[PDB]
Amino acid sequence: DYDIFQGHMANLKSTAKLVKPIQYDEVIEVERIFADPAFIEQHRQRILASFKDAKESALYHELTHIVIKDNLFSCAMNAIVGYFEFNIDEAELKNVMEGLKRDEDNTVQAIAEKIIKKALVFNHLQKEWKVEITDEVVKNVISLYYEKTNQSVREYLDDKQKFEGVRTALLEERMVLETINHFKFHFNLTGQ
Repeated sequence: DYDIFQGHMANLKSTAKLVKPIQYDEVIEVERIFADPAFIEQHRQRILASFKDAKESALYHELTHIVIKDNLFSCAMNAIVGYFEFNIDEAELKNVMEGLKRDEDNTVQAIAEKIIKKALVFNHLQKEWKVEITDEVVKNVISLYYEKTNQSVREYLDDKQKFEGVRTALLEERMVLETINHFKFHFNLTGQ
């Protein structure tokens, strides 16, 4: 399960209720230290599509990170979803299956279902942990992208829609890092 909700659509008709308090002391068991090829490749093509001339040393670095975060984020999320009651809006689910249907079927609905749950949970902890991406951060982020790259990002600086779009993405990578920062992990290499 690759649990890592913005690519398409950035309050939702779906609701998430916290049934029990979360146990940040219960250690999370991590099942694997690696990822499958299909996944490393899908991301490698993503890094080459934005940094055509990206070197090797670079890829390993970024890719290595993608694996740990993914293995850790997924396992922490699988515990966190256990403290919530979810009411997934009938139509909202079909709209998510769309942005995913454009990029066999029950799999897509399982996926759409996980995108939504994640959303609701992140909405929740943002409160608890008090997390925010300021305009400063966003602006610097776009700038650094124009330096290492060279394409037009001007469109992102001055256009409320696009600019606020980058804030969302940044906010997602931060909740992930934040979720991971709040748990002790145990790696199941031999036993549990």
